[PDB]
Amino acid sequence: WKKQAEDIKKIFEFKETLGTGAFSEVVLAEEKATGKLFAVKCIPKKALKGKESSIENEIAVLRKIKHENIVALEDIYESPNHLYLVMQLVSGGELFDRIVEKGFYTEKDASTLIRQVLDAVYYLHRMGIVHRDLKPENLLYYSQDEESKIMISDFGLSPGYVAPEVLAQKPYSKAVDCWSIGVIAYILLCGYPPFYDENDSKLFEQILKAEYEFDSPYWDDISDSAKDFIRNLMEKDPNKRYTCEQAARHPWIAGDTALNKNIHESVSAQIRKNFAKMRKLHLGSSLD
Ligand SMILES: NC(=O)c1cnc(N2CCC[C@H](N)C2)nc1Nc1cccc(C(F)(F)F)c1
Repeated sequence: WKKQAEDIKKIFEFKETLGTGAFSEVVLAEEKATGKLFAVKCIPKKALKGKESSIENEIAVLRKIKHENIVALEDIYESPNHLYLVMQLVSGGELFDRIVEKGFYTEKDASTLIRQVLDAVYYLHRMGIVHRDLKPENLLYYSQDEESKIMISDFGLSPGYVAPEVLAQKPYSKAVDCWSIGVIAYILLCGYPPFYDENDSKLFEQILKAEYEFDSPYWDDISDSAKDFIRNLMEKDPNKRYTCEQAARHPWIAGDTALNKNIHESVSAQIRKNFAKMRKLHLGSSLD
């Protein structure tokens, strides 16, 4: 390792808050010496009182990992009261915004997104890292290009997306990441979270018992292969739950069972209900 700074503000100009959690905040910051922009995760040291050593081991591994679909941890700074994770800035745009504005959106688009997420988390699991906070807001596009890759853009060093065994207060595993990927896939195909209720206590019971359905009519035009894929990831028993490597082989990801039907109308309509907000000329540039 951690670089030392008496005043982190001598190194970075903090410009814009990007997200605030219970124990950290990510801020868009400019390296004063270079003008380069980064996403700096600011962590108060008091929040890490229970197990500083495990966080130190995790960040040390994160510094060495490198993956297409994972933000790079470029540096670690330390002040008397804070830890600063200097992350690569992903400015391509948010996942749900992109889908709403698309106009044409299919299972193949959703499968392409999940395929990248599966590969990134599989790699993380191979390196001994459990992400623990996989959710749509942590997925950002690398660039504005329509074919841009998606990127896991934040880390969960510390209820709708969390696995039942976590709610049961059972010990975490890599399997909790796989459950979360299944929840992301569910939302990508219908636009609403699999578990909801006005009463928080009844919502807890529904997640704990894994009570969800592929509700009509929203799922009527979704392929059976996609539902089978989600079922194996959103499996209550972690002993029976798909691994990332298993899910990557499923025909919905690795094969051709993902449909090309335009589901944008229903999916974007549900997203708005649940989440608050190259041109080529024929025989000219088309011949590339
Ligand atoms: N790795 C990152 O670049 C990055 C990390 N964390 C975050 N969040 C915000 C979403 C929630 C998450 N737990 C922390 N958002 C990032 N970036 C981001 C977000 C919005 C807008 C822009 C900007 F390009 F317009 F500036 C960048």
